[PDB]
Amino acid sequence: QVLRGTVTDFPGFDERADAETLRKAMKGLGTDEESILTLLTSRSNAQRQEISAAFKTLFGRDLLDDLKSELTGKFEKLIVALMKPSRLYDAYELKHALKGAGTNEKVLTEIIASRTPEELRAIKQVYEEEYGSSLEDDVVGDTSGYYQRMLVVLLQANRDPDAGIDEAQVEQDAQALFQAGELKWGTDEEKFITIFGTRSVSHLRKVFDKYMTISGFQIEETIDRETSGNLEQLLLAVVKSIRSIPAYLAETLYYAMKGAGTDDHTLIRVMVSRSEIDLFNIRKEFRKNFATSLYSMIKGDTSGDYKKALLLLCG
Repeated sequence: QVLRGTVTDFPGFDERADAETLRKAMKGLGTDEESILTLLTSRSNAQRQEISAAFKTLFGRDLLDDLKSELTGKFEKLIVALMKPSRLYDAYELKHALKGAGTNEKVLTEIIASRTPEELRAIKQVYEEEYGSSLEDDVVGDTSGYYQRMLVVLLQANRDPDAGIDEAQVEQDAQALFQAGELKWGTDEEKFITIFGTRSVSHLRKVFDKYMTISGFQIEETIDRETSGNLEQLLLAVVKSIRSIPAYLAETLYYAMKGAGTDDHTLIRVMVSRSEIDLFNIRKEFRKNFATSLYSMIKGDTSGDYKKALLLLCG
């Protein structure tokens, strides 16, 4: 439960040597995707900006625009995602997800339910400086129903602080979620949105335990994962994130590689955003709840330079 990633700062880092290497890998009608992914995955996101700054000082060109020119396919999407500054990454995926009626609710649910309060505050600020409107206004405008209000509650980042576990508030909270669960989460939705949204993590931990001592079900067992709307998919993600954020994103990666096709966008988004936060913890929860290494599944579900960089980011 000590959070650590798989990509740290490259020791003995030279911004100008790395910038010259990337230019050599691209100048002249030729290819060198190996030299690109070898250097990019081995450098921290902060170092990847220092190289991008030295690349412009040395040659007066935009490193990202040149990489976009020389690469294509899923390998291009992974490289440009590795290039986006970590401070701007989450706000960039949300802005690209709020696309009107074609909004990707999976991206909104994944980021908003799995990010800490201190991370959400930085996203909201960054969103307003890079883009015109605010994140909350863009969410309200492109979503509706109690799924909208559930996101707006979480976007406030005003969850109760972890305090002394009131054993008397636990039984009442667990009894309230039971009645709403027995009505398929369709009766007075405002009541449990406040509980899932504002109660502290340690409290809702013990509330979820008292759920299994009251009913025979776990909280997740009363919500189907496949036949599920936006709200119930958000309850599932908030519950799993309250239990363990590394374990939730681990199951997010697992189902991105099972289906008629591999969700390469979710695969890229989850591994890039968490590469320096908790990817090492995500890998261990993967080996636990799925009886296989994340390295094993990526190798068997991806091809080419796109796969080689993913494996290097994994470990």
